[PDB]
Amino acid sequence: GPHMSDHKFLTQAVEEAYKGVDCGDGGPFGAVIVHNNEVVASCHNMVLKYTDPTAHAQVTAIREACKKLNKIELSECEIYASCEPCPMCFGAIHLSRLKRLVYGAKAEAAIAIGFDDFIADALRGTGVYQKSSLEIKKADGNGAAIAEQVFQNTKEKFRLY
Amino acid sequence: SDHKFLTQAVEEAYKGVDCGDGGPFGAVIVHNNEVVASCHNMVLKYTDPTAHAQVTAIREACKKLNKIELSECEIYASCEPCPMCFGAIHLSRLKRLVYGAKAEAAIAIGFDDFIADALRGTGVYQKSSLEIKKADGNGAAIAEQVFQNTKEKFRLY
Ligand SMILES: Nc1nc2c(ncn2[C@@H]2O[C@H](CO)[C@@H](O)[C@H]2O)c(=O)[nH]1
Ligand SMILES: Nc1nc2c(ncn2[C@@H]2O[C@H](CO)[C@@H](O)[C@H]2O)c(=O)[nH]1
Ligand SMILES: [Zn+2]
Ligand SMILES: [Zn+2]
Repeated sequence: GPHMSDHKFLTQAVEEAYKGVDCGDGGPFGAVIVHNNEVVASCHNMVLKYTDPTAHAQVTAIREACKKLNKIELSECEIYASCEPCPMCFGAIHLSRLKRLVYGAKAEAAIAIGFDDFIADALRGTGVYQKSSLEIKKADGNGAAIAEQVFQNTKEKFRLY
Repeated sequence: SDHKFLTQAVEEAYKGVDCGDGGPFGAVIVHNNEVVASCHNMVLKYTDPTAHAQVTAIREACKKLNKIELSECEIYASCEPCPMCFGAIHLSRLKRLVYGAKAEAAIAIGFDDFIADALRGTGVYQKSSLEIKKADGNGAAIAEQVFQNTKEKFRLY
């Protein structure tokens, strides 16, 4: 059920992170968008491949899912992010109308290997103007440990962008 | 020079509304008074809810200059950038933002109450360093007028 599906899709997002950093497409971040347990898009960060600083894993997955589904609203879909989404990605998640976000690692795990200290107030509940009502789940247990370890494991395979 | 490029971003907003590409928003990225990108919202054309004017402009500028950072460049936005767009402006390292209309002008004709704390100075976890100018006088009047003039010329998203 939900738990098994959640763990499977977060694991897919983590594997995308490893795949993308391995082939030089971008940093170690993956995202999977699912429609009633059917995968619509499975993507990783493409900033280096695309020369596009907006091509984070989550944005790339939204772009792909919307193109595939022929609609700009992903209201029947959920997104699994290997790492907590940044302010841009969390904004994109809002604009796409995704109904639920599950993420694996806290942003601090990426910041620990040198990524920008760039965290979404609306995800953490700390804004004045931007407020979220999106359903948000932070992974726990085995899936969370596997997600957090990505950054220490991939430190030397890529250069920070 | 600020009025010229703000006015070009507003012209883009009108053109994109007129051809059905997206909503009434445009953005212009410049390097030392040379236009590097001139775009409008492409959400409807591209079937892409991330294709706001500012994101589109960033993608096109990064392609034109063949690099992922625009630290020598400034962005002119016909309307206050949203949390997504202002985050993209942060990631692209643009050094200055000039924007025409406050978000309230767009909210007034039906867009989401969807405002970037970091732009307004109320971020906790997100703190901006880039220089931000809200237009005044004629530039503000032109930019606010977009929303009254385009009111029912496009589909909301
Ligand atoms: N979750 C995620 N974070 C990214 C990505 N690319 C860069 N980062 C950075 O990693 C940190 C944690 O999200 C922030 O500085 C992000 O901007 C991406 O594709 N996905
Ligand atoms: N500045 C700007 N706002 C947009 C655009 N598309 C939709 N909006 C919405 O307009 C409001 C003010 O930025 C927010 O709800 C935005 O999400 C765009 O392309 N540019
Ligand atoms: Zn991001
Ligand atoms: Zn925007």
